[PDB]
Amino acid sequence: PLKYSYINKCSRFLSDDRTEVPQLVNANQYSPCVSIVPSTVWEDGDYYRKQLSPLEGGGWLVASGSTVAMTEQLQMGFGITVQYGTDTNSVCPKLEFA
Amino acid sequence: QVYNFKRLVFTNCNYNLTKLLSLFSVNDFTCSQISPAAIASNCYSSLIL
Amino acid sequence: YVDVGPDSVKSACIEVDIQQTFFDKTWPRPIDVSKADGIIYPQGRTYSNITITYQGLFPYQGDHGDMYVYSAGHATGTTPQKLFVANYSQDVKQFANGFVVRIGAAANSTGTVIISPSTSATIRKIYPAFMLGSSVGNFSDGKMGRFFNHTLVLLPDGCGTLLRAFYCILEPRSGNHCPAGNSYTSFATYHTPATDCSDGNYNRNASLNSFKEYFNLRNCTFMYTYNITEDEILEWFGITQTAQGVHLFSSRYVDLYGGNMFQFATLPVYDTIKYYSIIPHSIRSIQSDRKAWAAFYVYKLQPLTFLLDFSVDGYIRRAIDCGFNDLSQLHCSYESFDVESGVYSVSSFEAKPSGSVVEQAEGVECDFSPLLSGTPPQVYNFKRLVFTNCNYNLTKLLSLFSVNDFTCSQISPAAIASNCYSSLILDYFSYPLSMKSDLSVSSAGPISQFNYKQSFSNPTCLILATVPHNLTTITKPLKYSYINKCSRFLSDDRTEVPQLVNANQYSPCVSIVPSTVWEDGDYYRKQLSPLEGGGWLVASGSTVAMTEQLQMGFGITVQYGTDTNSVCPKLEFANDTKIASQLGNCVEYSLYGVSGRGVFQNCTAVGVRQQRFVYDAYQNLVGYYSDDGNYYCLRACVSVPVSVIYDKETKTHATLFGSVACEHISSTMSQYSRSTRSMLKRRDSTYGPLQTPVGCVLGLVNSSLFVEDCKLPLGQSLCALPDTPS
Repeated sequence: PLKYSYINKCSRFLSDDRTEVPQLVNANQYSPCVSIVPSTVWEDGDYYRKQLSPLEGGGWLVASGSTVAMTEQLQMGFGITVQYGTDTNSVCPKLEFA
Repeated sequence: QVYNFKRLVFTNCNYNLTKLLSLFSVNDFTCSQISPAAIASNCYSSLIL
Repeated sequence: YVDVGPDSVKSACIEVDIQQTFFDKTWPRPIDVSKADGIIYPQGRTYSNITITYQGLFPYQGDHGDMYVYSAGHATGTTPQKLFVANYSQDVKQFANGFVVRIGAAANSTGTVIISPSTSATIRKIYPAFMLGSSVGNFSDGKMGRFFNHTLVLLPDGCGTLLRAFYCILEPRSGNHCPAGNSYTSFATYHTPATDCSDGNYNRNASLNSFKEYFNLRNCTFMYTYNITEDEILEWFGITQTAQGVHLFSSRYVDLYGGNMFQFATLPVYDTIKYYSIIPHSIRSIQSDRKAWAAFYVYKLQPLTFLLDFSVDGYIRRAIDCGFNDLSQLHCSYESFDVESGVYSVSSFEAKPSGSVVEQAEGVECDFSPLLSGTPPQVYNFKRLVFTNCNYNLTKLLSLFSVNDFTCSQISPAAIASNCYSSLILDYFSYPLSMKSDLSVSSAGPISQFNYKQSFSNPTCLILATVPHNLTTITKPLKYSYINKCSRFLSDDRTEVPQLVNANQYSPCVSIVPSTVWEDGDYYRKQLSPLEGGGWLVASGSTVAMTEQLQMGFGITVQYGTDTNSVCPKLEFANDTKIASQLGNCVEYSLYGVSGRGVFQNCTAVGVRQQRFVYDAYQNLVGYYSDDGNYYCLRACVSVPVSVIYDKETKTHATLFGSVACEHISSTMSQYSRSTRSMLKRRDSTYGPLQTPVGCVLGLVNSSLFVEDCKLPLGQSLCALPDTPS
């Protein structure tokens, strides 16, 4: 990546300009704020906004982010989850039945 | 980026995760609610990465 | 990306006319839960003929569904004509944990054409088309239902034997009657039987190509297809979504006759669906060859639990929605479809909510009265009032002057009045309207240069206004004045350094200039001490003639607390219903942070007075002294216990509301204890409440007979009787 980046804020402003609604990410779901945030954060502490649709009652989407310097070797992470079942268990370790 | 995740759903297929382990140096391995050996040996309705 | 094939070459489309008044029909189809209608089979397991409880997503038993009817388009003579369709493209719904549908329920029967219904054509099964996605919005002509980024498309192609699924980005077309064009009305799709579906060559791409005529495919990431065969029998289909992706269900592959749904397929897309719509479609057949189409239904899934009557072949043949009525609740408590006769308790009515009652300290106000008397200061001499922790109404404050300039920076002028802040600060001074061109934080004028400035670190405002003839305590300066120079001569008596006024601060030159400037162009000088580095303070000023009514200017700044915003525009029920007290039913409340739901009443007073909250040994709020000096008592809110009478021989029932008495009992309740009260209306639609010594009942009848043992005795001498033998 040109820089490693992350969103360090995700909330929506209330339409009355006095309060704000936080938006923590839901498990196994993209944060709603991704719709406004750029594929990378151009500068540390950048923030973005989008007006909410009238179907949402108005107010503004808000998000902000931060970056980390690129490194000699790429660094990455993984998340693993599994799902239990009975006759749906077709994912398996390679097997030998000899 | 941390808000852009790629996902792979795995069904109907066979695996050997140690082949994947050879491809990277692991600097952090932690599994919740399951031993790491077991998750490698367990068979599942799905595997998600 | 996926090889969907080429874009149709023409940008042109067939015009879509909305004919929606033709499609109003009343043909409801409530779920027959005892036939297992709409039941999705459990995942991955099967069972014996033993009845078991189960939890999963299912439709409510009482839902009649949403109905949609597909129809032929306009045609005349021997040829096609511009389309006549329903307004279904605008029906966006929020997604709500999936849905199920009925297809072919009206097969092997007759109806009408709908769009030209006088022909009375027979009706046949048709497969539905749908669009799903994470966002919706306006089309460029303001039309409803445009979707964004990638969406699901569920489209049958040609005859009902071919089905396709897509995940792609739609692109609008600029052609006549198409989505980027300004001749667009609404999106629709079509099929043409004249060349489509030949018996030696079914047209596999037919409906997709008519879809392509309104939207270009771009960036497509999935396509799938399925094989179906024709069958006039009714089918069930549906959708769910999980973190493993979207799943598809049908009764067709496994249970053609019983109708139980099974998970036919799954999809790789796990992107959240927030919205749902149905795509309108039409037949392009010749006017005398048109055929009417069968009714189609939609029901939404819910997190319910059910009894399921498995067959020895594992099909669910019967089911009980536990929450649909209290008889169904009784069945779920015994896990069976045949509960023994008896009198049984059922859950109580919750009573009902009522609007809130709140009491808190009032009269905050904000010291703003100094502005109404004496002579206001010259603009360089402006006076400031700081306000924290207090209540205000600036729009009331500003009705004391006619405002000839209401502007602000980094806040709208309306918003600063309604916004709460950690502090509110007001500056005021006399100011002629003739100088108004020079009053801005950005102004080039001498007022911004030397007299008054506001920081750009806080929202600020500037107000010009004049005094009403009824503010006689306000008085005016002999002339309006301002400083038009402020600099210090450098100690070498040739170099000079200007002193522009500091934000939110008096100019240094105010120390030499008189409280008013006696004449235009007056100037003053002050020698400076060696501690100052020497030099001379120098300043000058200018004036404007006094006027019939005083003219004034104001400055406002605010600080928003991160969590310290104690200054707010609180009003004492201005423009409000006045919920200081209600007397009243079960109104929810907040008394200085004490809260709950309950009823207050005007009763005697017990001590100790001024403790406000009266409690019992269990710390229950017994009652309350209000700020009106009256003691009210709090009784919370009574609920209504209910029990039912179940006669297993006749398979009928009746209900006892007991102690509630028939004075609160009515044909319908606004309480409530269960999903429906229609279980009693089965007979109660023709009867009123019956008050008894034990308590009000429904469906009981006054027979005044004498019976030794009715088995279903209600206690006392008030036993009810079952009907006679068949």
